[PDB]
Amino acid sequence: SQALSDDIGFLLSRVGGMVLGAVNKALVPTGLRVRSYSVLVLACEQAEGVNQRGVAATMGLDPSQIVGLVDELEERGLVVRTLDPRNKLIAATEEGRRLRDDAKARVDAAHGRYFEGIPDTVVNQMRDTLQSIAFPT
Amino acid sequence: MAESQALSDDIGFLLSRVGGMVLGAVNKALVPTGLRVRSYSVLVLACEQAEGVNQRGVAATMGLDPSQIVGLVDELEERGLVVRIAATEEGRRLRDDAKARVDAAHGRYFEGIPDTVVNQMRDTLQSIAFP
Ligand SMILES: [Mg+2]
Repeated sequence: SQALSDDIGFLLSRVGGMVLGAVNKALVPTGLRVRSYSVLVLACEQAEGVNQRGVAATMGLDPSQIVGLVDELEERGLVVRTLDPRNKLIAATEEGRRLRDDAKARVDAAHGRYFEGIPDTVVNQMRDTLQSIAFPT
Repeated sequence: MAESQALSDDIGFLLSRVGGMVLGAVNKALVPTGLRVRSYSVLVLACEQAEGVNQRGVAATMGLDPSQIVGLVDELEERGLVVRIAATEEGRRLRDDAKARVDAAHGRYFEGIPDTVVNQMRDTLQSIAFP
């Protein structure tokens, strides 16, 4: 194919932009954005919290960026910086967990606008293929 | 993937993460070509129709604005890749070259994933991007 609309990179970037735009708009009341929300989600995954290097790896962020994101979340008392008995941990507070729960509802609703109508198995397969790329290991 | 709480299942996150990785790779691949993903895109749109392509339709299909298009087509016309918006013999030769490079880049990410699976993802992305 010679058409632009068949360019898989073009399509990923176009659809990604649309979805993230809708998610950022939906997130407004939470004070969060896709990036800060993502960090909160990572921090909420385990009770002990997430390792800062783990966040970097997962999200492709520089240390300085992560620091900034975490600073923002900590200022709002959604996250606290903890130590691992020498790994730097970011643990969600109860409030952070409540906000994460609220935000997820909004994010899911936003995804729904674009994915409802597509068979779950088809969406699921897309998720799986993207996973094999975003998390090769 | 259903009621999952993992970021690794968040489809929006995955799209942007993979999209960003591919875009980065494709830009590197286009370096020798002198194009970027955005200029390349405009060249592609021009080569689509054997003769011609509008301007205001580009902003819509790229999700950008006329200003950026002007600059983009100017970059191309300045090299004689397009004539103000049709491609030149040259453009068409560069477009085919760039294509091989873009395809090689995509391959680094998608090789190993069965073609039917990748082809299907293209289909579903298309349905979303262009209903
Ligand atoms: Mg999976």
